[PDB]
Amino acid sequence: PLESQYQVGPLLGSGGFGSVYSGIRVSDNLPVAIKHVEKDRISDWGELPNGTRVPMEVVLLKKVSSGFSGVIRLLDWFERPDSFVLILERPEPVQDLFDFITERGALQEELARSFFWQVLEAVRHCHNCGVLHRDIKDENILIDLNRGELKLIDFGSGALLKDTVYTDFDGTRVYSPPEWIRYHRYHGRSAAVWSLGILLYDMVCGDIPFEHDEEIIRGQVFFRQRVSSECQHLIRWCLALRPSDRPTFEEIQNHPWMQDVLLPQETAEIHLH
Ligand SMILES: CC(C)Oc1cccc(/C=C2\SC(=O)NC2=O)c1N1CCC[C@@H](N)C1
Repeated sequence: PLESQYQVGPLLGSGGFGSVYSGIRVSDNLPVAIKHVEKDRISDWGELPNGTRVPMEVVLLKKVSSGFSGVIRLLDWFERPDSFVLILERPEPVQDLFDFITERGALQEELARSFFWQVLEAVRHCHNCGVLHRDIKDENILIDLNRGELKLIDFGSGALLKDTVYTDFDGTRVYSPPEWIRYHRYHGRSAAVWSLGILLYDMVCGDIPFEHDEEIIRGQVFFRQRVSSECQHLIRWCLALRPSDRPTFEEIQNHPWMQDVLLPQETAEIHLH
């Protein structure tokens, strides 16, 4: 069963997402993460191509599953009487972006550009697979320290991507857009761009731009750190109050600040050495 196949290690973290343990797949010693999600805390349920009733998180993970290293890979899953157990990949050595920024402070723009570009490629992969993450933030990004490769994780607040309005949200409030705060309505892509603006500001300033609902609604962006004019322009564009004024993923990737990105290996050599 699950217990024989995996050697359970220390608790890595717990919160809204459930409880996550470090682990090792007994067969080939592969490092894994073991995520426990309780059934009574699962609001969104879905169906696999075979028809089994599983949490939406499992449906979304299977849709994004591929060799592309920018998004976490679900290795296996198990149903228990009161919970679901997810076996996910675990890079080693690794650090999440929240811990990285906490430890190092505001990131050099060259590093932020490499990290932000990789997040953009990971989000485009989710969207191409028909998945909306809905919780893009530093805590949901892993840094593979040896490779300089980032991984988007935690599809627990996600949904199938649609072109109609979303009226439900259970991601991070401080990353949520002003249309959600004011109207309890948002469209997938433009809400994702807002959260990307919050994330980019967080990378280059070392903290998020808004704390309160009033601040999000006003959308006045103040730079507390020295940030280049092109980077400030890109951030302010992603953080446009009107969702239709926000750039598309293509416009973000074609922005002058996004040019000449380092390769992940060059990023590891210069900044993660
Ligand atoms: C030890 C490294 C830094 O952390 C991890 C490595 C591999 C997986 C996970 C977690 C995953 S994967 C997924 O889809 N959902 C998850 O909850 C993980 N987390 C531990 C709890 C805190 C979190 N921010 C990072």
